[PDB]
Amino acid sequence: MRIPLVGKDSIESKDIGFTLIHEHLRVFSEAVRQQWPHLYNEDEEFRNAVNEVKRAMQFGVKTIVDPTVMGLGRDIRFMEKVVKATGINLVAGTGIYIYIDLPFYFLNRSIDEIADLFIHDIKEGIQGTLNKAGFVKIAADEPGITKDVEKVIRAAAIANKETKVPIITHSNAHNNTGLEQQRILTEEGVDPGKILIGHLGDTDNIDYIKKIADKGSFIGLDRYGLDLFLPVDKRNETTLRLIKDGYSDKIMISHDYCCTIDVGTAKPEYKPKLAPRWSITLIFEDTIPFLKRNGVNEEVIATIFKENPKKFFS
Amino acid sequence: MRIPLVGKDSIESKDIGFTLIHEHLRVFSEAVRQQWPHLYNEDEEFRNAVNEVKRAMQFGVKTIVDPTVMGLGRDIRFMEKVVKATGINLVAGTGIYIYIDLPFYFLNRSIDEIADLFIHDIKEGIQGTLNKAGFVKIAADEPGITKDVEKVIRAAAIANKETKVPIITHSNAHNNTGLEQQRILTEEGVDPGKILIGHLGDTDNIDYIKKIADKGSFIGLDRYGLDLFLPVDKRNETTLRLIKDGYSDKIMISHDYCCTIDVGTAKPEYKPKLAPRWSITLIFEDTIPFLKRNGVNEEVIATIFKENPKKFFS
Ligand SMILES: [Co+2]
Ligand SMILES: [Co+2]
Ligand SMILES: [Fe+2]
Ligand SMILES: [Fe+2]
Repeated sequence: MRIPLVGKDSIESKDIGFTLIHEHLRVFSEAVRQQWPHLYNEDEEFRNAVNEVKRAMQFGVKTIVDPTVMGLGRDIRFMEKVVKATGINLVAGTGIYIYIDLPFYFLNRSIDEIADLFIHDIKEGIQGTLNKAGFVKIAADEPGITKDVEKVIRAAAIANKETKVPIITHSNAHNNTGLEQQRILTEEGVDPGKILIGHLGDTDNIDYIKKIADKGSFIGLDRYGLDLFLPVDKRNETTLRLIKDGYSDKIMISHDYCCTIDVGTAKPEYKPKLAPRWSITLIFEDTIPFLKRNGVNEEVIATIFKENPKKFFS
Repeated sequence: MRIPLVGKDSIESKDIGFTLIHEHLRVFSEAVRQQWPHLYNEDEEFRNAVNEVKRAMQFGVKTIVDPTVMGLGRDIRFMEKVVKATGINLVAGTGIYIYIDLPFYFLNRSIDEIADLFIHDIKEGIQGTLNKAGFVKIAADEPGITKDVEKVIRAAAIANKETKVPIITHSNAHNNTGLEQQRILTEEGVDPGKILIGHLGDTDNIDYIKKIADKGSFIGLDRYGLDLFLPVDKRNETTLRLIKDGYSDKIMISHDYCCTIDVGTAKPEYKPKLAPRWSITLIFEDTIPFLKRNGVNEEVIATIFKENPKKFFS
């Protein structure tokens, strides 16, 4: 009816339920896996993804939004297996994930051409399947808004205006990229309430986070567990403050957890260093209980994990 | 017994025959093709490659060296089908093709880890097959010698010293990257005579070219047909001058032709002006006939397309 699901019939937003807005079933570099497949283990990746999703469902997680796209190794078929194995509601997306330049393929390609790719995934289907994308993902990091990163941003705007699917972003909390993303998108006619500025939970700077929420976009406190960016307790302080300041209407919380990720930084011997208890359920284990014993009632929790996702997708 | 061939028993370097040292059966962005396969057509690509290679064999070509690696869309299985259909001697390689940064996978990974990937393709095989790489390909362009670009160059060095295979590079003829690639490789202990500094035919600055050759490396006048880099006539004038000054034993000539390329710059609309008569048989139609009628004997032609490739793979 509204929100497309992987390996399932579309559902109305009122059916989305308790959602984790930013989680990855699996992440890898398309090029390396294609060129050195001996580096990967399809079987193990599947076990880890199925196990995480099951544990999350045991906590009452009803729907999981996965922002894995070009550049992160999106694969609907793999996502489709995980769905059959768990019965989870999985929202797949489209888009391009880059930090500096686009693949050489886009050399001399218009912004419209890029947009046509997103729209294709949205209206036609993903990677040859009839599984449709329910949102579009774009990114920017340390390098800032480069010429190509902007191409992609604009392309997203075009897709959104044509399909009305929301936009989720990856940004660097310390260099105003998120703010710039929101600025460019809203200028292109994109409803701020259809944007989720991501990874804002990576900083203490409350003024900056409110600045973006005030503009009318959702704020992503979406890396709980990734201590290397910001410890759990400090994220909790921030999240609590935002809540006490009445910003639940714009808050979205998730882990950005990678059930499997090929990045050299995700090596086991580093897990303890700056990502000890990083998982897809840390939120039920630590964050929510912390907020509850700190005044935050159940209705605020529902707003964040149910209402917000619902508005975002309607 | 010396040079590995795709879908064939390795051959002595002495049996290499007339060789095109730099041609591409197919080129594409892994990430793009993987996320939007609807943009590509197997059949077309296969026919184009088969047709080109056949015409090339009708002109006396025995061996084609295809430097399509990671980033360029390497695919030995596609390469095998072509060999089975043409019977051509095809040399596949390993390496990485970047201008700026490495895929995220390499974040926090040593140069040694990268080298192990090349050594894997050379010793073990490519993409789960027993076809082995005969060389390593590296690149550098406008951005110059970035940190990740340099990490690849040093990785290639390690591979060479371990496996003995030669190194083909891609460079920018105007930014000095070619000479940089040479300095680093030699400093790492790589034999200059086992390096091919490519795309030097894009410039008519003979001084810079002679310098690279004086330092013992092969010079690649390998883009005949690509007028957008440098018209055929100016390339021919350079080639001829170099030969007159006695650089035949360092000169290697090719088209760098892509039987099919996904890049928007290679659109059939921009072909009449960026590369009018650009194919894998252009040198037989223009370059070679030009050199001959200009005082270049069969001996020198044989040195460039037969002796130099032989030496390079020894
Ligand atoms: Co992100
Ligand atoms: Co090249
Ligand atoms: Fe993410
Ligand atoms: Fe090339």
